[PDB]
Amino acid sequence: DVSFRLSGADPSSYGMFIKDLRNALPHTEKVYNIPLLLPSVSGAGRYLLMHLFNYDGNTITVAVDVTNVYIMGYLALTTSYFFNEPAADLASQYVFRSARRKITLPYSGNYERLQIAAGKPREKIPIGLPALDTAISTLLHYDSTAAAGALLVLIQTTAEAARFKYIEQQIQERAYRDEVPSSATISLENSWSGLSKQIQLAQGNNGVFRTPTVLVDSKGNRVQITNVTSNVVTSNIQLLLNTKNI
Ligand SMILES: O=c1ccn([C@@H]2O[C@H](CO)[C@@H](O)[C@H]2O)c(=O)[nH]1
Ligand SMILES: *[C@@H]1O[C@H](CO)[C@@H](O)[C@H](O)[C@H]1NC(C)=O
Repeated sequence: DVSFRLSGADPSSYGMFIKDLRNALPHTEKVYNIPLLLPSVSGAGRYLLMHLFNYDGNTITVAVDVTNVYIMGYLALTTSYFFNEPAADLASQYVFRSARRKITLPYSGNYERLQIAAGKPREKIPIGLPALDTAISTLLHYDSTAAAGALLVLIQTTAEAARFKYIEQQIQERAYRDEVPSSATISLENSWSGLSKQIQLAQGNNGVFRTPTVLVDSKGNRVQITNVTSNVVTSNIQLLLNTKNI
């Protein structure tokens, strides 16, 4: 398992949690020195538990699929909550079975569906450590509309930060003050799958992507990533989704 406490949290302790989260995801190889997530894992070993504690020390446990860093559901108090989708239903056979009741959330876990449920795009939702503390608190008591917004914060502050060092740094910059994500952040989130794929197709193609990936950079400009020498590849991305899942 991995753990993070908001009480006394700072950029360093958050860094340590995102490092622990990355190190808990298994891989048998690296592609251009980046961990390649596994094609598949069966049984309960598919799911990592993240224990998150709000500032008052209340806790939820979040279940993460180690092959794609997808949040499947979470346990709050004695009740479990799972996204409305077959992968989460499968997760519910393995994790949080000791819960006294199981609620299926009235949406699947992907950004588009969560934004609909929440009534707003994530361009308009501040993120940071304070927002993460709020999110954890929200998820302690069922409210599906509020939970959708909280899950957008949770996904971005945990999974997406694990995937990209840039997003980890963004959250670190938002340790004591929330701010809406940069367009670069949004872009990286939306391109993880594409980048993961192109980095893998690059091996066998002399480090050149078969199809370029269009990103927004720190300054707000659209740039085209064409090969593995780009900083997105050499410094930023920390985990690759296996092309077997693309
Ligand atoms: O059950 C799900 C489905 C999607 N996602 C997130 O939403 C993104 C797709 O919109 C994925 O990359 C992942 O970060 C989850 O966390 N859980
Ligand atoms: C590869 O990417 C670099 C760095 O972004 C770029 O300047 C260069 O022209 C690209 N080369 C090829 C062969 O795609």
